[PDB]
Order: sequence, then C-alpha cells, then structure tokens
Amino acid sequence: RPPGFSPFR
Repeated sequence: RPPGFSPFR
C-alpha cells in the first residue's frame, strides 16, 4: 500500500 495509491475493483 504505497503512497498515492488508487482504488481497485
């Protein structure tokens, strides 16, 4: 869970 991560599914 890195910084600036985006939503999935």
